[PDB]
Amino acid sequence: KVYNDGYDDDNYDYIVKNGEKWMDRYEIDSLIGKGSFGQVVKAYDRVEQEWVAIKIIKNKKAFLNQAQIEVRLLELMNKHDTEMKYYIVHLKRHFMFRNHLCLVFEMLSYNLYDLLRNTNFRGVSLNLTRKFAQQMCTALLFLATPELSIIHCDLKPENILLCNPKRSAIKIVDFGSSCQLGQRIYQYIQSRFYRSPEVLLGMPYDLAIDMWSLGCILVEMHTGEPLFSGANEVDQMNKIVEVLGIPPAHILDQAPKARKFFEKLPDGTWNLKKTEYKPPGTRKLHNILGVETGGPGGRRAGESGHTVADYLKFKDLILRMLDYDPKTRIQPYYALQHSFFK
Ligand SMILES: COc1ccc2sc(NC(C)=O)nc2c1
Repeated sequence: KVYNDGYDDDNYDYIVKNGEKWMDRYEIDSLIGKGSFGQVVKAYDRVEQEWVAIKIIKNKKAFLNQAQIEVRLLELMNKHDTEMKYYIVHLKRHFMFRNHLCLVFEMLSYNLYDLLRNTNFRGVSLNLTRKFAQQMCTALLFLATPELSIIHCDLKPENILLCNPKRSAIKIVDFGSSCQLGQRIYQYIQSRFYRSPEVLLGMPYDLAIDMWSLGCILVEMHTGEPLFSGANEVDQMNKIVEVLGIPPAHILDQAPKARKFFEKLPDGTWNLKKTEYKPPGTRKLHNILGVETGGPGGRRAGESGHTVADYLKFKDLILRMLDYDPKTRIQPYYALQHSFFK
């Protein structure tokens, strides 16, 4: 009943013991994160004299080979980030400790899902949203550098962490799934709530899919609730449809998974398959955001920066972020030139 000389468990994770000293450098504190890759522990670095976060990868090749890709991309971003300006988490260093690859990241604070849960999923200010929304568009602008051309492939509130708990400066984490621009190798990508139409429809994808995810996330930050909370892909696409309407024909004519959601009638047009949902395009984001009704649930009425003009700019930007066509969907650079930010 032993595995890796008593260091590992049956799940191939490391057994995190509190106060364990590592390599005469790192003092382990407590397990904080957990997932497919392995575990993530909080620890104190003796040399740099600071709190760091050591992402402990599982002791098997599947997870180890995926982690060295995460490293390869983390380091390549840190080469171009230099003066840490573009809101990418800093991979300080990495090493092997008892057959576990460990990635040492700067200690961040609470993620954006933690903020939602602390507001009982009522959301945060449009003004705080703007800050995250700008910082995120800069990060996506950074990832769109031709040399990088990095797609995160998994953006959501829990992969966006604040640097300091008192400040709104953010950092994006987890590039374990990060797709660097290429050919269509993968299909079932992104988390479901934030999964683009081109991914759902089984079409090619590029860096535009992170922009879609950003749109969903930004709306989720202000309302407090996921914009498209589908139980499955068909429900997911239906929830997108009832807000944004039927995807254009020219997109669906190419979509290999179009018949999973839509019918091609003899007419040649596209309509929904049967199954609870309002007609296409009727649950308008204007009504969801509460533009003319004092914000989400009328809770922002009277607050500064939450006027109809402020809500119109925010709504307009989100609609561009949620463009069905990935080619006309707003790019990071143009998104930052939007009124909402000025
Ligand atoms: C909570 O502090 C951190 C800092 C960097 C990373 S990187 C990482 N990896 C994940 C969340 O999959 N988690 C953290 C957590």
